[PDB]
Amino acid sequence: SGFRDFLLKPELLRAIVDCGFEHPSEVQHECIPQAILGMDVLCQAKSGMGKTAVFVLATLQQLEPVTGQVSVLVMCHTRELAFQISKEYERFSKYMPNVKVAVFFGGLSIKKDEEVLKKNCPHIVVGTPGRILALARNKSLNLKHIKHFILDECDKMLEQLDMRRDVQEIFRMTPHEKQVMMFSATLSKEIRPVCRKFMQDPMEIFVDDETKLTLHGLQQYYVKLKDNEKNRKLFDLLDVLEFNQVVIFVKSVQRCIALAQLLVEQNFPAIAIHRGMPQEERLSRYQQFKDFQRRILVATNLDIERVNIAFNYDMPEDSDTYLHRVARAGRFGTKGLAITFVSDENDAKILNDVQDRFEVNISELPDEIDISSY
Ligand SMILES: Nc1ncnc2c1ncn2[C@@H]1O[C@H](COP(=O)(O)OP(=O)(O)O)[C@@H](O)[C@H]1O
Ligand SMILES: [Mg+2]
Repeated sequence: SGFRDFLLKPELLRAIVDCGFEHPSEVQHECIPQAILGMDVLCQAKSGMGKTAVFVLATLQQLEPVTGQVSVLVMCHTRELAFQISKEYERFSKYMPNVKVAVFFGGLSIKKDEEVLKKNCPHIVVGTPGRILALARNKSLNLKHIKHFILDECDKMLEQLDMRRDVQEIFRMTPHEKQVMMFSATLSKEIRPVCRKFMQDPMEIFVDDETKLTLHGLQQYYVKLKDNEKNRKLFDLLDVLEFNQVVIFVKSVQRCIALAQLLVEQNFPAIAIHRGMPQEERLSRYQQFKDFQRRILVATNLDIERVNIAFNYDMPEDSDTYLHRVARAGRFGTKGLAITFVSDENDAKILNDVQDRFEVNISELPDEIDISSY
């Protein structure tokens, strides 16, 4: 891996291979060396660019565990986010059993958080601004030993007056000499001042959007149908079209699991991957699809792309999702096939925006006296 040029603890580099990371992203090359040396950093980059990994590895790397002491403080604006970063820490500390983690957010009893803090104080704390605040004031949470204060999606978090006020108070109960890092999708609607408050001459860093996905060199067609007609059409298209591997996109986690099932009952080498499945599992099944073990993939979400045909079993939420689902442009340079299903005017509207945004055309799927293989 290219993470070696980062010289991380071996126990850490191991977790990096199990997570399927082969190479670091631009923001990882851009923000990781400074994060590890203990500098205050302001790493800004468009979503999905690879930011969380940066503070997770960097802290796991500097972290020097002390029983009964919390050394890392991570905050998120939504509990859905904290929960995931908590899992992120878990996945990278896999070979560091001595390192402990815990998340605290509202929606749960504050008495359970205190139970964790008393029975098995963690070294890393993740959570929302208000609950943390409560624990710190309860006195259950002692923040006088924090050495790493990280704010994720600071824009969003700080663009909320009440929460912004909690982040500042928390910040004040923490030591003065410490590493502070912020990560944001935007440069924010004038959030730099609040930022010049937490960081002593921090390093501003900006990584431009990497790889503008394009709909060029892609054959795109639609197939008008009823929802009760889709399965037969899908299956008939799997007997006619030629491929090596295919991805299919379904809305709900349920539809996703019921389709791959049905595909298996008809002897199609299909495996599924939905939004509910935990990461460690998504990579297990993604491996059987990259390994070419299986031929069809039924995803709810979504490198090399040995896939020749991409399906939108049911229309994608909007123009962008379509572009981020279909557009073949990960690594190897080639073409592709995109067939989309439509069952109402809602789907129609979405496909029409696709034709307008990207000035492209999408005709009905054909097959006259020929086929379509070129
Ligand atoms: N170097 C890498 N190689 C492959 N996948 C990566 C790498 N870094 C991160 N990822 C994965 O890609 C996704 C994006 O990272 P994330 O930190 O959530 O992005 P951001 O917070 O910048 O939106 C995650 O699902 C993560 O597991
Ligand atoms: Mg992030």
